[PDB]
Amino acid sequence: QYLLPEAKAQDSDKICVVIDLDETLVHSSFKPVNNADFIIPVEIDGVVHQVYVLKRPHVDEFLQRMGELFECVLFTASLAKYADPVADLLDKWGAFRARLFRESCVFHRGNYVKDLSRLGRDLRRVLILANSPASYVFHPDNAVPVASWFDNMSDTELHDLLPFFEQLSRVDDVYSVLR
Ligand SMILES: [Mg+2]
Repeated sequence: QYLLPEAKAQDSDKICVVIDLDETLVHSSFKPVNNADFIIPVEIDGVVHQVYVLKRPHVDEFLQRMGELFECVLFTASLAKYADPVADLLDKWGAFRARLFRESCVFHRGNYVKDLSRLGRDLRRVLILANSPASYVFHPDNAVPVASWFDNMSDTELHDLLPFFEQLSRVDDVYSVLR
């Protein structure tokens, strides 16, 4: 059985975008951060440690617009206990139609790979937004690369990518643009 259910009626017409979390939409740390966007208590082996979460600039406008344009899916190599709470707080618009975590990845040569063929979507209408090439080794032609983000508060990358996504939201085959 495939990773995603059948697309709901308002989604099946649209391109699927699988979206990366860490260093794509946010940067998270165990090391304390003073003006954090949010903080998640996470249990590692019976001990609760605080995860300090920074929101990449323009992420609200990015997720709002992407949820209109696409069937958005969160696909992260991190674990649900960290990533769910993060998504709950990040996703104000119901942009993420589904969530996928580390167990859904494939560990290949030391790296967690998002394997798009397991999705249940026609690959001509699947895109992946990620910050490290290794997460899409199997599907480089489906990828929209993004720089790894940590704390650069004048980064504009998510905002600057939107017109490109406007374009892709409308094509029939994504390989026609990502040749
Ligand atoms: Mg990442």
